[PDB]
Amino acid sequence: QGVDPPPPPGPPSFTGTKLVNDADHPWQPLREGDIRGPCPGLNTLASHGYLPRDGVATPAQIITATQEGFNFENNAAIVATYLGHLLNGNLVTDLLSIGGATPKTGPPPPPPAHAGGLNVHGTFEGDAGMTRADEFFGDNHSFNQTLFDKFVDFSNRYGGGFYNLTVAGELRYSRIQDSIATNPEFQFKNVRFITAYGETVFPINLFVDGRVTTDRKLSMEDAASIFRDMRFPDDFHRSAVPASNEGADQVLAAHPWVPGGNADNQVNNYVEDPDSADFTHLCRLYEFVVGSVQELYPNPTGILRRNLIKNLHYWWTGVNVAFGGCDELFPYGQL
Ligand SMILES: *[C@@H]1O[C@H](CO)[C@@H](O[C@@H]2O[C@H](CO)[C@@H](O[C@@H]3O[C@H](CO[C@H]4O[C@H](CO[C@H]5O[C@H](CO)[C@@H](O)[C@H](O)[C@@H]5O)[C@@H](O)[C@H](O[C@H]5O[C@H](CO)[C@@H](O)[C@H](O)[C@@H]5O)[C@@H]4O)[C@@H](O)[C@H](O[C@H]4O[C@H](CO)[C@@H](O)[C@H](O)[C@@H]4O)[C@@H]3O)[C@H](O)[C@H]2NC(C)=O)[C@H](O)[C@H]1NC(C)=O
Ligand SMILES: *[C@@H]1O[C@H](CO)[C@@H](O[C@@H]2O[C@H](CO)[C@@H](O[C@@H]3O[C@H](CO[C@H]4O[C@H](CO)[C@@H](O)[C@H](O)[C@@H]4O)[C@@H](O)[C@H](O[C@H]4O[C@H](CO)[C@@H](O)[C@H](O)[C@@H]4O)[C@@H]3O)[C@H](O)[C@H]2NC(C)=O)[C@H](O)[C@H]1NC(C)=O
Ligand code: HEM
Ligand SMILES: CCCCCCCCCCCCCC
Ligand SMILES: [Mg+2]
Repeated sequence: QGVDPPPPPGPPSFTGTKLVNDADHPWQPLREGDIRGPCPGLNTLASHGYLPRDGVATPAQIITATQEGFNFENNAAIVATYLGHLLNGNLVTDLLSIGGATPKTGPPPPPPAHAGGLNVHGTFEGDAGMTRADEFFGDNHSFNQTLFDKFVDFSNRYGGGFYNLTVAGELRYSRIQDSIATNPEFQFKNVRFITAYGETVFPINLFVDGRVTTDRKLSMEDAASIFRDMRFPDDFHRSAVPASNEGADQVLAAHPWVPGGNADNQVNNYVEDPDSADFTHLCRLYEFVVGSVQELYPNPTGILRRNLIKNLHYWWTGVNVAFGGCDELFPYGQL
């Protein structure tokens, strides 16, 4: 049993704006067994049928869906998708849950690997999210109205009632402070440190209608529609160019910050980690993740070994471009 995993799709042929909330991709409510998780992007694509509506998909489906639905840039899609798949997907069946555990991903892999989906805390998903609560408080996937209220507040205080790059700079810092003060297990290093800055500009670059060319800013009605209800705005047109994390540099600049966490199970006790990846040391992220994959798969032998080798190579093709050159690692050798 098992699947032979194809290489990732390339960029879409057509890269302009278009109506994505169309007749063939209607919003529909969740059925029994349907899965949703911490990503509002993937959630919206599933609830409109760009992904399978049950929220379980192949890497290739996820990549084509983020491109068709949102014009997410090809390399960015590769980096995110195979990261999620290596850590949280089933490499043998080639299926990833965008939320929690489900029989739909197929017969479970050998522990410590889990294939328990994007909900799994610790190596990918982490703390100081915009509309999701830290895992320490008991739920890392659900929309949180109190946190959305803070999104609205900061938009009112810094963005004239809209979400824009200024708001993102301020909100990111403030959420870090919230977690320092209230979460003794707060971690903000490695994958999370990098992903946390990119996530704060995705709403600007990808959730703002593509026909808006100037003074791009997101309304709270549209924010609520996507973040809470998993629904495209009416007549939503995607970005007119492939995009991802443009502006993330500026968000960090507004309140410079260093990877680390609360030490010794205590609040207000943030200690820097000088070994973590950061924005001038991106290849460390690659090495760390390959490390984590070795911990999940200490001695694979069969179809599982084959599919690990392929998925690792696929990921590297994206990482190499995105991080400006990394030496490929071969922890399971060549095919
Ligand atoms: C996200 O969204 C938010 C919200 O919309 C958005 O915020 C806007 O940000 C821009 C900046 O990018 C703001 O525009 C700038 O505002 C600067 C501050 O203006 C104040 O001070 C001015 C300077 O006063 C001089 O003169 C007085 C004498 O009167 C003197 O005492 C002072 O010492 C000083 O020397 C002042 O003119 C201005 O007041 C005018 O405007 C207000 C309306 O806002 C009006 O009520 C007043 O009566 C008066 O007409 C104000 O109090 C300002 O310095 C800056 O100007 C520079 O650029 C212009 C060119 O655009 C040049 O002409 C000039 O030489 C300056 O170099 C500019 O106007 C804007 O106001 C924000 N809007 C809000 C609501 O906050 C973010 O940008 C968004 N983020 C992203 C990434 O898009
Ligand atoms: C949606 O998301 C929000 C935000 O994450 C959740 O609300 C948080 O819930 C946690 C857990 O109950 C709260 O944590 C506690 O906060 C105390 C500080 O509170 C004051 O200061 C903050 C920050 O300025 C204010 O927002 C707040 O109103 C108070 O004025 C801490 O002192 C507590 O620490 C104690 O427990 C920890 C853990 O055991 C120990 O390590 C400490 O030493 C100490 O004994 C604690 O951390 C947090 O304040 C809440 N925030 C907000 C904004 O309400 C919601 O629960 C969530 N909703 C759902 C349904 O999930
Ligand atoms: C390409 C595959 C994708 C994967 C695997 C993925 C995965 C994730 C994960 C795991 C999180 C949670 C992060 C955390 O708490 O640390 C997340 C959050 C997020 N994703 Fe995605 N994502 C993908 C694509 C997209 C796309 C295309 C968009 C935008 C259109 C998007 C927008 C977001 C936003 C805004 C958040 C933050 C939600 C919040 O903090 O409240 N993602 N994603
Ligand atoms: C947050 C939703 C998508 C996940 C982002 C994962 C990307 C990891 C690194 C991105 C590259 C940053 C510098 C080019
Ligand atoms: Mg989170």
